[PDB]
Order: sequence, then C-alpha cells, then structure tokens
Amino acid sequence: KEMPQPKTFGELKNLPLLNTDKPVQALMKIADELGEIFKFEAPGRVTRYLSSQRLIKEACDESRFDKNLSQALKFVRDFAGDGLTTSWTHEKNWKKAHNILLPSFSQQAMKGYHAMMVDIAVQLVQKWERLNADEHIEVPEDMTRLTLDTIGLCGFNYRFNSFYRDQPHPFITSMVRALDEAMNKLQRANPDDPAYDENKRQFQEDIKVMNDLVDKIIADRKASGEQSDDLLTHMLNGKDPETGEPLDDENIRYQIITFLVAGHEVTSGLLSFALYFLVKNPHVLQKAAEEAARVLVDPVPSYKQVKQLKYVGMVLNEALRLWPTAPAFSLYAKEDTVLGGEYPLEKGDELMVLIPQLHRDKTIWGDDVEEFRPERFENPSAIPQHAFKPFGNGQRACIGQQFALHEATLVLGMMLKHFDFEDHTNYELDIKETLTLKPEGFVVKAKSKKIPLL
Ligand code: HEM
Ligand SMILES: O=C(CCCCCn1ccnc1)N[C@@H](Cc1ccccc1)C(=O)O
Repeated sequence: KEMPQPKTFGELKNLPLLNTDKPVQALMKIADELGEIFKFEAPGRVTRYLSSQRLIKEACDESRFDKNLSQALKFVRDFAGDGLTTSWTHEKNWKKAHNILLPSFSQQAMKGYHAMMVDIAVQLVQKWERLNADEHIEVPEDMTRLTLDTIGLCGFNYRFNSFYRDQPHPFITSMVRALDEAMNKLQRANPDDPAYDENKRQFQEDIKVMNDLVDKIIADRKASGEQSDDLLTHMLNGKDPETGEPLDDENIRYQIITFLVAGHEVTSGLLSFALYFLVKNPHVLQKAAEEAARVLVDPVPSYKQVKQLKYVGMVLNEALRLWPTAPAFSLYAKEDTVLGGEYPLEKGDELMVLIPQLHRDKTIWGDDVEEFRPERFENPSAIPQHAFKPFGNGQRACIGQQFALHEATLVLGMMLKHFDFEDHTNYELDIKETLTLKPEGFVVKAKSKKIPLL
C-alpha cells in the first residue's frame, strides 16, 4: 500500500503544517482525514504518523522498534542532556540511570514520598478553603503549583513555595523559556535566519541558569551530608547493579532537570483535564465524590487509602485517554520490517505514535469515543494490547508513571472530599499546546464542604 500524505508547500514539503498554534490538534485532524498512517516530510526529515491500534501494536514490539528522539526531544536534549527522557537506549548513561532509579519510582517507593505529597496537597486545599465567596480558581495555574512543588520536595527536598507567590521561581522562568524555544524551533521555516539570533542567545543563557542552579543544589547536598529520602539521595548513593557504577554529578544534574520538566506541566495537565471532565460530567463527578467520601475517612489520606480510590484512578485514566499530556512519541525500525503487512520499512525509518488519535480508535473503544466514561477502565484485561499508551512503551516507558498517578489520585481525592465544584463560566475547552497540553483559561468555583483537616 502507498501511504497518504497531507498537502505540501513545494520545497518545504509538509513543514508549514506545523507552523500553527495547535500542532497536535492539527495532526489529529489530518489523521481523521487520511486514516491510520500518513507520511510527513520536511527538509531533511521523513516520518510516518500512526493512529490505529492495529499498527501501533506492531510498533510497540521492542524487538523491531526502539525509541527515537523526535526533533522536539533533540532540542530538549540541549538542556536535559543525557537525562533519561532525552537519552538513546544505546547510551551507557540510559541503562545505568534506568537501573539505578527504577526502585526510587516503584509503587513501594511511593510509600516514602506519600507524606511529602500530602504536605503540598494540604496547601492546595487550604488555599481553596481560604478564598472569599466571590472568587474563583485558575485550575491549570494551581495544579502546576501543586505538581511543581511536589516534585521539588520529593526530588531534592527543595520548597519552591509556589502557593506563596505569583512570580515563578528563577529556575522555572528559564526552564519554561527553554521549552518555549525548543517548540519554536520546530515551527521555523528558516531557522538559520539572523532574526533568531537573540532567541539563540537567550536559549544559551537559560541553559547556563538551569545548570548553575541545579549544580549548586547537588554541591550543597554533598556538603551537608544529610540523607533525606528524596531522589537526590538515591542518585548520590545508588550503584548500577550491572556496571557497578554510580551516576556522575553531571548526569545527576540532567536527571534533576528532567524530573522538573516532567513534574511541571505534563502532570498538572492531567489534573486540569480530569477536573475539566468531572465538572462537564456531573454524574461522573458525583460517583467520584461518593468514593472519596467513603474512602478518605481520616483528616489526611494515608498511602493505603489512596490505593483504594479505584474510581478516581479510572477518572484519571479516562482523562489520559482523551487528552494524554505527553501526546506523542517516536520510534525507529531496528531492521527492515513490514508494518501491518502492507507498509515496508527500511532499517532506520522513523514512526510517530499520535497518542490522542490512537485513543480514539473506534474499533477498540466503540462509537462513543468522545464521551467521558471512566468505567472503560474497570478491567485492564478487557483492553486490547497497546490500545492505551499515555505513558509510552516498553523499557522506555515513563519511569514516573506511579509517581504521577499517586500524586494525582491523592489530590483529586482530597479535592472531591472537600469541595463541591461549579463550572460557573460554562467554560469552552481551549487546549493550549506547548510540548504538552492543557486547558487554557479553565476556571471553577469551589464551595467548601467544611470538613476539617485536623
Ligand atoms: C501524567 C503525567 C505524565 C505523563 C502522561 C508522562 C508521559 C511520558 C511518556 C509518554 C514517556 C515516553 C516518552 C518517549 O517515548 O519519548 C515518558 C517518559 C519519561 N517520563 Fe513521564 N509522564 C508523566 C509524568 C512524569 C513524572 C511525574 C516523571 C518524574 C518525576 C516522569 C519522568 C519520565 C522519564 C524520566 C521518562 C523517560 C524514561 C526513560 O526513557 O527511561 N514523567 N513519560
Ligand atoms: O509530532 C510531533 C508532536 C510532539 C512530539 C514531541 C513532544 N513531546 C510530547 C511528549 N513529550 C515530548 N513532533 C515532531 C514534529 C516534527 C515532525 C516532522 C518534522 C519536524 C517536526 C517532532 O518533534 O519531531
């Protein structure tokens, strides 16, 4: 089969289609038009966007395909270095860091982080308890305060104190601006044009800011000798069972930057979308609120109670189905192979997995794919293989999946226990795209149920 291709712009091929405010949603519309696979060409680049479970289940075969760094990840590597997400699988630092960090990210390690996650979750609840009657909540803004603070505390015992300020932390200003520059280079038809020279100068200054601030955090911890149960201690003390080597200080810095990128808007996007879908689906909200009240019987949730918030876990998975906040990942063929029995690929050929479109495959989910129905996730054995991939695939899957879902389940549970919510503006969904997705301008009113935290 010859695969389709969207409209072209002469020598720029398909590249101008990405010069738009919402490229992921633009790619989803192209997929709707062209189907489960289409070719996408730019100067010096060819990739193929996959959207059906039929083809993606083959792409997830790790004997045939390995993780590729998309152009986006290549630009993020300019400041995330060989941290886990921007490393190639064959780089020595990928497997070393993966072996060392896996026990820090397990379901068992979440027991150790739980107290710190509660610390920040309680600050969010108290903020909302303290609003006056006429005020509202800026949802993505507050969810990002929560997730940033949680990863700072669990990551290296650092308090960003986001609920005490309007103006972001200096590290975050550079990190957000670096991510902004990474996404902007994707959309430049002529990136060598001198009008981008201070953009490039600014990008180099932001890299130096992040590096110096994180390096000081590491030097300060080594100097004090204190042993906290955070990711920094584990990286300073851990040894890779295979090579027997610890991480070096440069790589630890890259891992910290990587966790901070991941724990910022990618996780807060999930909480924002989940609350959006709950207020748009009051019957689902009521069921989740009933579970929260039945399970969260103590003033602050325990680790074990968060594990019992099963329906809230389903709400979060259904929010990830519709708007996965890391919406794509890239693969390359390790050898010549045939995809779906119709599309021959040569060694090195690249694939993009378009996750939001995969998650709308009507042959998997039925006709009602656009509806928010957490009950789809009652039994993971009833979901076909590779139909649901919001955390990536295989050995390159998200190491932070348990962390993100524990944090999100805890805080959504507390939110549902402590407040009734009003969609007071009848908010129209507007998905702002960076390298992640979020519902821009989403606002609600939260009326306290006046249940104490003591
Ligand atoms: C809802 C929240 C999150 C989602 C949807 C998400 C999604 C993803 C996805 C799709 C990948 C694979 C990327 C690729 O194949 O190119 C990935 C990898 C990764 N994520 Fe997450 N993530 C989330 C939260 C987090 C958190 C909270 C952390 C750490 C604190 C984290 C750390 C990582 C790392 C280190 C990798 C690379 C793992 C490796 O390649 O060995 N993520 N994530
Ligand atoms: O399709 C995408 C969407 C974004 C994927 C990477 C962003 N993200 C998501 C989760 N974690 C990182 N990105 C391609 C775009 C592109 C295609 C062809 C030529 C140039 C650019 C890429 O970045 O290579």
